[PDB]
Amino acid sequence: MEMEKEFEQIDKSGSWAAIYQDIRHEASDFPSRVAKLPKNKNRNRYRDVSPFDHSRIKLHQEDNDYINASLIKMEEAQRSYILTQGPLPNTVGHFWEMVWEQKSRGVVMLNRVMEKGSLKCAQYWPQKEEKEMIFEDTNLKLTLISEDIKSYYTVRQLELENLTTQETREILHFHYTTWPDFGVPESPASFLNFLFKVRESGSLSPEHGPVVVHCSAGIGRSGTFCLADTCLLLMDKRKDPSSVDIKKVLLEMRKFRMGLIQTADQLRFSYLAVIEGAKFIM
Ligand SMILES: COCC(=O)N[C@H](C)c1ccccc1
Repeated sequence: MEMEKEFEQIDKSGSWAAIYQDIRHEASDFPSRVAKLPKNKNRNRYRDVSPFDHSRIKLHQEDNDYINASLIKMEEAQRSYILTQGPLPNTVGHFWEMVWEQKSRGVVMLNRVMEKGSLKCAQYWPQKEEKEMIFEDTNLKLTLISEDIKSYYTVRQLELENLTTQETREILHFHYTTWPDFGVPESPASFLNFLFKVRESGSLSPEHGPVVVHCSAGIGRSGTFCLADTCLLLMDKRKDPSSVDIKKVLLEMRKFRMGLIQTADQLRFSYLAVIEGAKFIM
């Protein structure tokens, strides 16, 4: 079926939970043996969210190459994304090592450091120009260059230096700051505006490594971001845009990382975002 009318048909029939459970039943299951080794327990935020072995990002290190991060490679859309968990106190150095080694231009953050009164990720970037951060375990230095605070999101320019070679790179940090503590946004308008700002920066483009996107577990809000982007890109590429099937795209993405889209409300919100976004494109 088309999307907008399949949408109204699920709303009127109140069957979002049954659609979402079908997706969960049909999703791929692949091994995640490296994630579960005992030496990696303090590298995982949640015991039930792990990268598959076949698609995990490897750190360029001989001691321990593990990070909770996955490469989602979308062949028809010609987009790639790295989805990862919010960094932990003992993985902030690994996070920036990955950014460096994978040649990423942008980092997309979809959570706040504290939500619901609890810490959802580490404070992994500097808050003042004159107070830079040094990650000694991976030999990197990180400096805040500028910061632009808007009503729904903040953009930061950062300098990342590889202290071993003295090479430097400019990283863009795109921080969506207004996702509600419970549920999903009432309108997709600010999320779409945020997506378009990431696109306009060049961070999603083939002349760079894959964008790094994260929330707390790296599967819910993060999944919503890449699912919406990819579906809109396919609607631009194809002769028949109504042939884009959002459930089939989601199941393709779940071949690369488990659990993408965590609730039926997130699924509905993803439909809403693609539907509204397809009107603005034209
Ligand atoms: C006032 O800055 C507007 C603005 O978008 N700033 C952001 C932080 C930016 C983007 C690209 C390069 C440098 C800085």
